[PDB]
Formats: sequence, structure tokens, C-alpha cells
Amino acid sequence: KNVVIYADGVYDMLHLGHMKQLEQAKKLFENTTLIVGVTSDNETKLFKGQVVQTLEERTETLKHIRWVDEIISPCPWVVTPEFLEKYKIDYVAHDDDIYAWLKRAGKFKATQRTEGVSTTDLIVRILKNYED
Amino acid sequence: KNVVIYADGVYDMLHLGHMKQLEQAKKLFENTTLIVGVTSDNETKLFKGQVVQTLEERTETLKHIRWVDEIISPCPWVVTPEFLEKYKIDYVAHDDDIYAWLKRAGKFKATQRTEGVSTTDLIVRILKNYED
Ligand SMILES: C[N+](C)(C)CCOP(=O)(O)O
Ligand SMILES: C[N+](C)(C)CCOP(=O)(O)O
Repeated sequence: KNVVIYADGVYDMLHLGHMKQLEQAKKLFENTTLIVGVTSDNETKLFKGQVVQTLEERTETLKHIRWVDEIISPCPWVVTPEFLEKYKIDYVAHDDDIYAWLKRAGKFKATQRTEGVSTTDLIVRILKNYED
Repeated sequence: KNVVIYADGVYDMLHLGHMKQLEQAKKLFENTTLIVGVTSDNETKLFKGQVVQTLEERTETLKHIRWVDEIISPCPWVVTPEFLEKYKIDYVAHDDDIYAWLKRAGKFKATQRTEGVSTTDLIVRILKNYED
């Protein structure tokens, strides 16, 4: 039976860390639909910080990712129970409390980040490790 | 009938431009297997220039790309006719002469780059457009 997974995020400058997280969410059960929510520029800036890529750029890259079945772009900043019913979502997948209500309901699936793999760190790599 | 497509490249700091190129190669015919060749650190440096990501890092990202069916990593720097027979490749897909022999044989499929979308340009974006 197919299980609908929802993974929201900014997905700015998508890197191997994001990709492994999406893979993990896609693979939480044998048969899934992975829906990915991409947060708006305005709300990301307002609640998180400056985004490098636009909503359109962040959404267009996700389309090329193997694990992504459906995209909600933009997505709401805060998951609600109405949202879960509206899109028939069985589990919310996110790094790990604003998610307590999901955990209480049995609908939270923790996914893990990967340190050091970010695009930021790859410029930091060529810096210090060259041009001195 | 399934058509085997071979697309080689450095695939350093994979960006939307690479992804659209891979999509294009994957979609050259109705049914394909897209094999992607990832060039070695040594030969890339020797023939092209410094690479940011290692062979392993460049190969691991490609695994997450929807369009990629198989990966040869590392791949030879120069395609040969023996290589085509060894992997049963029907067409080489590459941006557009070292490919004249492929074109002469009917086995070359040009794919297009996309300007401005590169990770280099996205740091250039936040620079000049901020921290002044
Ligand atoms: C924006 N949000 C509150 C829905 C989730 C935060 O997303 P990220 O912090 O995993 O990018
Ligand atoms: C390395 N090569 C000669 C096989 C193809 C060059 O690859 P790219 O220049 O498309 O990255």
C-alpha cells in the first residue's frame, strides 16, 4: 500500500546532504509518494534568513532529483493538520518542538542531515586550500 | 527498442545546467539507458583544469539524479570505438573536432549547456549583490 511522505524545506543550493535526506524520506516505506514542499522566498527570509536561489531556481533543481515524486511550491511555512488532510499525507519527514504534535500523532519521521557537504563548504574548500 | 546513450563529463559542482543536459540525453529517444561517465581527478586536472570535488564526490551526487541510469566512474578521458563496443553504446551525447569520428558514424547527439546557472555564478550573485 502506497504511503504519502511530505518533506518540506528551503532546499537552497541543493547539495549531497539534501539529496541523502530526500532519499531517506523516499525510502521510509516500501511504496511511497514523496511530496516535497519548497518554502517561499519571503517567509524563508522572514523566519530563517537570506536565501541565495529564488523559489523558482530551488524548485527547478528538485525536479531533477530521483527521489522526488511531487512538489508543492511554494509550500506553507508551518504544517497544519488541515494540510495533512488536504494532500492526504501520512507522514512528515524532517530533520529533528514544533513537530511534537506530529510525533504525538505517529506521523513524524526523522531524517538526518549530512555535515560538511554543503556548497558553502566547497567554496571554503578551494579557499584556505588555495589562493592561500 | 532500448537505446544506450553515453554522456561523459567532469560533473564538478553539479548544477541545473548539468541536470538539463542529462535530461536532454536521457530523452533523446523514447526508451533509453543513460550511462554517465565521470572523468578522473588526475586527467581532468591534466587536460582541463583544477576540479573542486573529488571523483567520489562528483560520482555520489550523480547517483541522485533522476535521468542517470548507470555510471562509469572513472571513465576514460577519450572515447574510443572499442569503448562503444565494450559498453554497447549507441550514441555519445555531449556539448558540441574530437567528435567528428562519432558524427561521421551517426553516433553523436549534441546536447546544450545552460549559461549563468553555475555554482560559481551563485557565489558571484551573493557577491556584488551583497556584502557590496
Ligand atoms: C520551513 N519549514 C518551517 C516548513 C521547515 C524548515 O525547513 P529546513 O530548515 O529543513 O530548510
Ligand atoms: C573529459 N571528456 C574529454 C571525456 C569530455 C569533457 O567533459 P565536459 O568538458 O563536458 O565536463
